[PDB]
Amino acid sequence: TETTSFLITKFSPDQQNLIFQGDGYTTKEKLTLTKAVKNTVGRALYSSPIHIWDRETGNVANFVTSFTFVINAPNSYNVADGFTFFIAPVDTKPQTGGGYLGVFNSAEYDKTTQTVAVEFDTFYNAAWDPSNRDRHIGIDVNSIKSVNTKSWKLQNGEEANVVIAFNAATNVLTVSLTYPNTSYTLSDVVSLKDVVPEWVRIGFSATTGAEYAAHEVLSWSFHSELS
Amino acid sequence: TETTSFLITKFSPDQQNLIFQGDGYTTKEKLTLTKAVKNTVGRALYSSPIHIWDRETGNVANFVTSFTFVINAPNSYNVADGFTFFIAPVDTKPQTGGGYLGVFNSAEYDKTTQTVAVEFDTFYNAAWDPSNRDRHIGIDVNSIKSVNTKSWKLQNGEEANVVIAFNAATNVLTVSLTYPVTSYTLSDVVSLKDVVPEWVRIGFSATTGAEYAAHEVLSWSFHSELSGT
Ligand SMILES: OC[C@H]1O[C@H](Oc2c[nH]c3ccc(Br)c(Cl)c23)[C@@H](O)[C@@H](O)[C@@H]1O
Ligand SMILES: OC[C@H]1O[C@H](Oc2c[nH]c3ccc(Br)c(Cl)c23)[C@@H](O)[C@@H](O)[C@@H]1O
Ligand SMILES: [Ca+2]
Ligand SMILES: [Ca+2]
Ligand SMILES: [Mn+2]
Ligand SMILES: [Mn+2]
Repeated sequence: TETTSFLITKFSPDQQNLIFQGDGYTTKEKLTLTKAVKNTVGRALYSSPIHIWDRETGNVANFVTSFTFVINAPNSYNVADGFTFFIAPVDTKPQTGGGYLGVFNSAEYDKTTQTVAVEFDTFYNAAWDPSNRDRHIGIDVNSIKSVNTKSWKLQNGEEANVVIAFNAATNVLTVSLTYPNTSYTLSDVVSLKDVVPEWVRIGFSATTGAEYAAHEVLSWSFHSELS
Repeated sequence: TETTSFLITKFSPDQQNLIFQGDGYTTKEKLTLTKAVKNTVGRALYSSPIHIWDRETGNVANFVTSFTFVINAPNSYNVADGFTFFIAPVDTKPQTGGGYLGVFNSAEYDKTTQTVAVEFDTFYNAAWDPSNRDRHIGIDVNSIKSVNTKSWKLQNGEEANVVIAFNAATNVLTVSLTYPVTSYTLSDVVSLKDVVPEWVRIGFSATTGAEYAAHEVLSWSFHSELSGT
């Protein structure tokens, strides 16, 4: 058995178990991935590599992460681009900004990205986003074009409680988002061992483009178990 | 409802609803995929594209195929490489030979291959095959390294009756082989709609490598039903 777990109830100014990229930084109880400014990207990774699957045994990890995030849009109707929770190679680095959310580079499947992300997408990108043009939760596998999405009403400035669980027996990745004032779930079968390397880093990403909003994380826990 | 169905109880020398690739051809009322010769490949596809899933609806077809095959190994202990029933893009062509069975090119997941195969694998390839080194039935998804396998004792020269069924309610692919030891069954979830295009061709592949055997099919039926709701 190999397990990794952590809990951050409130971020500190020197959150040394996080790796920051782009504009990500911790400040005043919060993890800020971006401020409400154009054309930016912020990411933060958990410091330790996580052992998500093993090939000798072929086993995959069960894991769960929960976190509370806030999107603060100065202009409530012009919100972009969103935020994600992601699983990527250990040396992951920010990818394209804007509608690509800092985690992918194309709406086509790219095996070299080796990334699974759960996106909370505030801006309709016509080339790939769901044609109903709603903001949406999505599950992304090596592409910005989600393999499954669920429409989602953003509550500007409200705390969103997210739980993301992966069941290694069924390859099922479940997402839930809850506001204090409304609940959304979304699941899909994800063959993690075919997507991400055996070791990964996990983290958050958020971006802005021509439209913008602040993206913040208030707390984060994670637990994986690999038999 | 969109359905594709066909039955061939015995192959004819001019089987025009099959597309042949490599060494495949029909003779003496059988489909021959390879003769007992080294380093070859032979495939046969049903002619018509088959509508296996639909994006607008998200629906996946239920389907069942059943066929009888024979492996005739001149050398009973040195058998290779095996045979498959496969689902692939409409323009599918033979892929790597030998232990790759003419359907895959790697033991790592390859999205672009877009192929599901059910393998009847007679030769232990150390780089990916089950480490007990048994001959084995396998379910292969974009890789020659099966997502799931079941040890299978080959009966040389004997007719093997195969049924492959896909339950679209559960995305469960089930394989059964029966020799009329005597029966083997293997199941796994296959997310077809993530792997193959909406339109597919189905067919058989067989290969030999440094070791060899004849791989033959004696009959084939298929039926898929894709719901429109
Ligand atoms: O922030 C939302 C969007 O901003 C940009 O797209 C544009 C939306 N309106 C525009 C107007 C002009 C120009 Br130039 C651009 Cl790139 C855009 C791009 O960065 C997109 O990737 C992003 O989704
Ligand atoms: O037909 C069975 C096998 O034949 C070849 O592997 C070998 C089996 N015995 C050998 C002996 C020598 C050499 Br060189 C090779 Cl490549 C082989 C290769 O073509 C394998 O891919 C295949 O599974
Ligand atoms: Ca978007
Ligand atoms: Ca083999
Ligand atoms: Mn999206
Ligand atoms: Mn095999």
